[PDB]
Amino acid sequence: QSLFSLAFGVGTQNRQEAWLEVFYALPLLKPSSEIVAAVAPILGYAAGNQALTFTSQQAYQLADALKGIDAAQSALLSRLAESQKPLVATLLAEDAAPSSTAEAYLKLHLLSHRLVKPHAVNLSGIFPLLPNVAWTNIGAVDLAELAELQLEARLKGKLLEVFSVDKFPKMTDYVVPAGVRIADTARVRLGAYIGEGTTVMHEGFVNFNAGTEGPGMIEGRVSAGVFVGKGSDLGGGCSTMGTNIVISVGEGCLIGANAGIGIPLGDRNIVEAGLYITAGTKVALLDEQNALVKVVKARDLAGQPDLLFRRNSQNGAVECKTNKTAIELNEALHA
Amino acid sequence: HMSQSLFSLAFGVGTQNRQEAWLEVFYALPLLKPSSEIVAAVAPILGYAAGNQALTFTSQQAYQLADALKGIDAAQSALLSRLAESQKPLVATLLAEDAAPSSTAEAYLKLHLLSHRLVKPHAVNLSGIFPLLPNVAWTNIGAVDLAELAELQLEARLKGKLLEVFSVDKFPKMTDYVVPAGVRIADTARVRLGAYIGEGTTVMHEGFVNFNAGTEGPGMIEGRVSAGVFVGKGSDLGGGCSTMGTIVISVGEGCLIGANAGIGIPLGDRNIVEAGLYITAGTKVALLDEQNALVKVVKARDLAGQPDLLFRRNSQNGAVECKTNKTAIELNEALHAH
Amino acid sequence: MSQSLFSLAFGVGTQNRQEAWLEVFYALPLLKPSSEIVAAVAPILGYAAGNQALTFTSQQAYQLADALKGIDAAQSALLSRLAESQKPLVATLLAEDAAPSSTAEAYLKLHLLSHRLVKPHAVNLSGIFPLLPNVAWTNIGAVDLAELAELQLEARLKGKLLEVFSVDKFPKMTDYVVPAGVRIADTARVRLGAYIGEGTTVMHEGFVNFNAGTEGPGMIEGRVSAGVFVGKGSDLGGGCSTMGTNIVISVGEGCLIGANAGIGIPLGDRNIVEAGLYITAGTKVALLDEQNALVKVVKARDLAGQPDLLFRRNSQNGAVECKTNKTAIELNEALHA
Ligand SMILES: CC(C)(COP(=O)(O)OP(=O)(O)OC[C@H]1O[C@@H](n2cnc3c(N)ncnc32)[C@H](O)[C@@H]1OP(=O)(O)O)[C@@H](O)C(=O)NCCC(=O)NCCS
Ligand SMILES: CC(C)(COP(=O)(O)OP(=O)(O)OC[C@H]1O[C@@H](n2cnc3c(N)ncnc32)[C@H](O)[C@@H]1OP(=O)(O)O)[C@@H](O)C(=O)NCCC(=O)NCCS
Ligand SMILES: CC(C)(COP(=O)(O)OP(=O)(O)OC[C@H]1O[C@@H](n2cnc3c(N)ncnc32)[C@H](O)[C@@H]1OP(=O)(O)O)[C@@H](O)C(=O)NCCC(=O)NCCS
Repeated sequence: QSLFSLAFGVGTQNRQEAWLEVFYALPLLKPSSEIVAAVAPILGYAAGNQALTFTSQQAYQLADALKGIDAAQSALLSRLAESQKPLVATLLAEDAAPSSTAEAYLKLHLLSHRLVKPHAVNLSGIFPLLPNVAWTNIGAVDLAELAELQLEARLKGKLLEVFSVDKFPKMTDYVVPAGVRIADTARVRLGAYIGEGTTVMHEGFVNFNAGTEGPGMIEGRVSAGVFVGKGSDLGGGCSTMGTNIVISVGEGCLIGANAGIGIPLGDRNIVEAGLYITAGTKVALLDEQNALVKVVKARDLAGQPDLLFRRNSQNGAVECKTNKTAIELNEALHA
Repeated sequence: HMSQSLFSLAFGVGTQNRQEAWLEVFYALPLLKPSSEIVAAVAPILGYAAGNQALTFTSQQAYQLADALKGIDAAQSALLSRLAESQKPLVATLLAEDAAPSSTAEAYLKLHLLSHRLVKPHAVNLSGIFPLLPNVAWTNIGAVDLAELAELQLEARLKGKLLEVFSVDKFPKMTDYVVPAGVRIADTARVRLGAYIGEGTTVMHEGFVNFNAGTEGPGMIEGRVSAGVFVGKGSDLGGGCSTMGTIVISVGEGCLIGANAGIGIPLGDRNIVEAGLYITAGTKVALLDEQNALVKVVKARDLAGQPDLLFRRNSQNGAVECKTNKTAIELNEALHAH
Repeated sequence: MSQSLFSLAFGVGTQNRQEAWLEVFYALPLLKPSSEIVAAVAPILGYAAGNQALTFTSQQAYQLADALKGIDAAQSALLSRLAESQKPLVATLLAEDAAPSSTAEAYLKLHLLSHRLVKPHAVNLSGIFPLLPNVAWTNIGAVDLAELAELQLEARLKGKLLEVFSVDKFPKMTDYVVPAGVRIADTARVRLGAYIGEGTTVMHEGFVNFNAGTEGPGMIEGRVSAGVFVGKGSDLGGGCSTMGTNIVISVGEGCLIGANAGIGIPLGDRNIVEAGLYITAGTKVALLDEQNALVKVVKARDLAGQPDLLFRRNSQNGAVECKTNKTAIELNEALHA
């Protein structure tokens, strides 16, 4: 049939031939049947979701087969043929729970290349498929081999720098999508979706299966599964709750420095610097005269546009200011 | 008028992309107010007529310049000798005046001046700098143009290596150009070129200092110093505190901004902000005399620049308070005197 | 009378142009090394007594590897590798856990912490700061600050970069050790001397100072200051703060410190601190019984160390409250015991 995706990767394996990591230069969403046909026989692809290793020699064949069908992929395989490191071609018939490390990595590539958006792809059971790895200046290094390599570097007056020890590498070591800034790339995980015109500042962080439509200024934390709409700004040190109700931020929102949200934010919401709006926070909802409409749980204001959340600096009450009348607010609360 | 006495000059080695756009320039020994002797020796070889200039120059010219400066400035001469061997492209940037920058090379020089501490935040004209500072991939092999990156990432992978991309931004990190004396910076990813880190300052891991910002020194920085924010002598910014971006926010001498707190106003000398409190410009504050009685309720904004304030949030009634050691008459004078 | 040592380790390190030690790396540090090891090794090193950082030669390295052949295979193998080294070697033999007296020793004690051979507060780190020189931590390793500018220039001349990722007295831990069963998202944020317990994951916003850390397991996404130890199964939410240092702050077992919150007191077991709340020691808290009636207004300091407390700020009246599943009578007894 029509495949969901395919990509030709170069990766790394440990001493026991386990896959630590795979890099895909040119992943494809819904590749053309012409490409799949030409490639399927050579790789030994029958059906379903497969991570198929292949050889330098098979690389040259595949390069030739795709000459004249897709120039881009052919030139990639031609480079892949000179590779010292092992090769995998992962071909996915369906968008399903991943079954291999190679597939898990491809699906995170699809997100970070912006082929698919957060929540558009199945990442169920990915965690056991992503091995904990030492991310170093020489690449991924298995934790069982690391101490030895660290010693040998020191003997030569050198340093094996270990900049991360984790199941997810940092995105920019695999892709930097167009029209994006990321001040400290240590803080954006492979699998993050950084929309065009987004700038993630130093205090900003974006988990996998999360990100920004773009444009936007991210200076706080976007947790797994959180997606931030168009033109929204997250101030320095702000928090977006993780972990059911998914957290999102709408369009044109402003989340203040050091503040936080545990509810989904509707469009053009503002949260005061320093304010943490928890799902069960009891909020004094105010109409456009700043008169109490009623006290509600923050959870119940989820998705409503044009709210300003603030903590009253004289009586300590968390207040939600609107430009709507009481009868309007009550209507919104019940539909 | 004829050729002047310059604002700055520096000999730099930088990096260009395939279309010869400058990504980046490194100046080892930048000069504030260089002597007329240095300029007179160098100008004819560089072809510097007047004003503010980013003049590319050759290896041969580098030797010529080293010779001309021999016996005028030993340091500069020696640098030019080294520069003459370089593989990378050279630029001499001579600025007659401190004006809005007109080139990437000039932009980079002005950020160096700040980070070498030759000038302080706000003393230098940085207007319109963003469009001169191209977005670049800062990698372990240096600056790399974004259109050239994906290719280079592939080639490293094919050799079993990694092209590490530690930052994608218009500003590189300062310490890849300068580490000024008497300074600690725990995670250097968090101090931009253009930051001024004063002697005896320590920037901890959670600390951050933008361009055109920083510390007099000494001090402990563990929160975020936004662009244009200067922190006096002996002031401490607690872990994860915030200073608001952008009128001008500053911090006086001897302040303590609590962990996870924040300021949207200039804090006068010896102010204290309680851990967890965000003092917003429009925050309504209970100003209290000694004896802790209410003087009026003011906007935090009207307390800007006042010394010896303690800011706190009453833990029993939620009121943001400013405690003072002053009478109602004293406070009246401090807030309203002409 | 020569003793039975607190610690010993063979290190390879880096010196500046004035032969001052910037840094030492210990591959396999020993806690309470056997008398058999100390006896084979001491005459070659010239160890006499006490706490000693003893430099040694490549030839001495071979001798030591030969002496420990058939006593401790691992140490012998290490010494054989050290014999090939281009960098200078030191053997640090510590008779006692005492205030450190050398850069070599200060580094060993932090190694002991990070290998998890000892726990935070179990080791004497008194006066350590003067022993740990401020160093530029680069991609080529430790560099003296007086030599750095020159090396920065030379890299630029070759179109390369001398990356300078930290300028500090403490390097990052993972450049020395990655202990088993641990995840650290951004390793710039865990210092040598951190104790990161098995099953701990330190996310990107997490930070752990020296002489601090986690029993394990747990999720650390906030700041663990020096001298702060966090019990089994406790979660520190994103950007939470743990006050620095005379009450020593600690977090008990099974606690939840919310995102952007903070503690200036020790937290007893199974405590919860609402997201965004900072609880300082002088913070006045409304202590509520299992029926949510006011029992008493107390300073948070006096609730420190009690189990099963939920700290929250009342979103309607601004009062910092502490909720419990105990009666007024049980609570008053705890405040008076
Ligand atoms: C919440 C926020 C948006 C409100 O500011 P605002 O409404 O735009 O501007 P103002 O301060 O003029 O608001 C008007 C009134 O609210 C009052 N006010 C503001 N915050 C208050 C509070 N927490 N409690 C009581 N009154 C408050 C002001 O004093 C003023 O009173 P007035 O009507 O008697 O003049 C702002 O204070 C804030 O927190 N912004 C966050 C920005 C940020 O953190 N990051 C962006 C990138 S740095
Ligand atoms: C704001 C701060 C300075 C107040 O503490 P302080 O003035 O040093 O000393 P205390 O805590 O003893 O204050 C004295 C009184 O005020 C009370 N108090 C303190 N904070 C209060 C609050 N927020 N609401 C009501 N009462 C409070 C104390 O209970 C005590 O009451 P008492 O007069 O009945 O005995 C402090 O709590 C703080 O937040 N410091 C920030 C440090 C930090 O975050 N980082 C530094 C880097 S390690
Ligand atoms: C404080 C906290 C623990 C309370 O949550 P909870 O008790 O488990 O769940 P609930 O929301 O049902 O709380 C129960 C009651 O408290 C109320 N409540 C919660 N916070 C309140 C507040 N600050 N002021 C007043 N009421 C509050 C709820 O409305 C609810 O009221 P009800 O009994 O009238 O229906 C939670 O809000 C919190 O801060 N969690 C921190 C988690 C975090 O930041 N990170 C975890 C790692 S991702």
